[PDB]
Formats: sequence, C-alpha cells, structure tokens
Amino acid sequence: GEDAFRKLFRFYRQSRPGTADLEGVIDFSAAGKGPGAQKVIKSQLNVSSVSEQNAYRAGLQPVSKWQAYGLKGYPGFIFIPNPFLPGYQWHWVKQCLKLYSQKPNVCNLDTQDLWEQSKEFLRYKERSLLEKLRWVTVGYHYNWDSKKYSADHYTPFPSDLGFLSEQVAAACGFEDFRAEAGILNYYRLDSTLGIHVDRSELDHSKPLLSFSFGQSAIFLLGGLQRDEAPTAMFMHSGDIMIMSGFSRLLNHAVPRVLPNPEGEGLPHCLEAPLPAVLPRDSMVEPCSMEDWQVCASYLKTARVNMTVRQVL
Ligand SMILES: [Mn+2]
Repeated sequence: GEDAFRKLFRFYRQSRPGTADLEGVIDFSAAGKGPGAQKVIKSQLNVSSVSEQNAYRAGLQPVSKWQAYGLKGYPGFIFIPNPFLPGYQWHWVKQCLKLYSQKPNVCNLDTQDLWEQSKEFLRYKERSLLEKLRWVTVGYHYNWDSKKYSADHYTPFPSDLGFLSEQVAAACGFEDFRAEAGILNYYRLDSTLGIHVDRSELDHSKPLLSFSFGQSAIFLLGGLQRDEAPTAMFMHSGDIMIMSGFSRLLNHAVPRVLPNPEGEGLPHCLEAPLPAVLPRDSMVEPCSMEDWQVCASYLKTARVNMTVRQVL
C-alpha cells in the first residue's frame, strides 16, 4: 500500500516462501534477524498454577517444559510455541471440523450431514460443506450485526476446549479465567486477514487466547495507530498467542498462510499419532481412522484458528 503496516502486509502477502524474503520474521521455535529477533524476551509462566495432572488431562506438556516469550514494546503479549503432547493437535482439529461446527452452535453456513458428506467426498475420486465452512461461534454467540454478546443467545461452552483454554490462561497468570465465548476460523492458502483492532470493550484486563493448527501463517503485530511498522512472526501448528491489557488495543494482521514447502503436505509436528490408549480422566478422546483421513486431507491446504475469551 503506502503506510508502514500496509507496505509490510503486502510484502508478506506476496513473499516467496523458502527465500530470504522471510529472514526478518521471528520464529519463536528457533529460540540473527536484526530488528525483529532482538526484541524477543522470556515471558515467565506460573508453573505451579497448572498441576501435571491438569496439563496431562488437557493434552499438554507439563508447564515446566513450556517456553513462553514476549516482545520488547508489546506489553501483555505472550507467545507459546506448540506445547501440545504429540498427537493431541489432531483431537482439537477433529473437534473443530466435526463437532463444534454442528448446528447446536452457529456457523456461516446456517451426504447432507457435514461430516458424513466429507467422509464420502474423500472416497469419491477428486464444493463440500466442510470446504465452505469459514467461521463457527461457541459459548456466548457473537452477533455480527449487533456487535455484542447476549445471555439469550448462547450454547454451553465445549467443556474440553474450555478446560484447555483455562489451563493456558492459568499458566500465563490469569488463574481466574473463564472460557465463555469462542470464535473458530477456517482458512485457505489464499486467505488473508486485514489490518484491524479487535473491537473495544471497556475492560481489556482479561486475556484473549488464540490457538493455530495446520499450515503456518505470518502474523503482524503493530502499534496503537495504523502507521507504526509491525513486527512479523510465524504462527506454526500448535502455537498459542495470548493478548491481554495493552496488547489488545494494538493493530494486527495475518497477511499470509504459507503453503507446505512441497505444495501440499502437513507440518512435522502433526506426523505423530494420537496415542492408542488414552487416560480415563482425559478431556481428549480417540480419533478414528476415517475421521483422521478427513482431517489430514483438509489440513494439507488449511489453517484452523480458535479464539477464546471471557465476556461476562
Ligand atoms: Mn484480531
């Protein structure tokens, strides 16, 4: 475009993956990028706020093994790399495609059953309801015209997703966090998310939690005004971003979902299977081969985002 954010947004939208174009983008998984990488600082977690039993029940590594980062100049911003136990990302992806999208919740659409159809479309050699799915709301449903939440329009918040969110929130120092409203977003390789501020509600003290699965994205985090040059960072599969306080007023964008380097394929962390024998006390359940096959085929050219907040 013209201004600093616009220039960087367009740069990354059009960049060539694999080349020196992405040398300035922060990769939190890899701990010499110039401005970007010098801003990276450790963000101290409240390790004792999440018991090993609770981490294991959510399908998470023990919090003592998590690495959390902040960025100098962006107070209230926390970036976790993938903390998920091997295999467990598949549970969340399955729940987002199969269960959470169903009509007890609201979705952009609202066989002929979505999951049964995609089961059959995979078998029928070479536009499905799953391919058309763009967003789903859970918990207190957001009204897109009303621009707010209401006690009349709600569904019980998925207890597995709520518990996961609250463990993450607790590790970040928000031990009283209540998962009450969620938006699930479904992106394609061509998907872009424009520069915006998440709309202002009086209290900004509670964290927004953002989970990503599937293909990697480039996220731009800017300033209070649109003109300030953003910092660029990767969001890889399993990574979690937490924004509270000051950071919730910042301009941000996702200019690019990056393809798998081989065109179509899955990130390395999704190669591990969900374990055969899960615990009895787990919030997670087994994933069937048939269900998995639909998830894998979908994720090869997609990114799923879950955004969780407290509204009351
Ligand atoms: Mn946003």
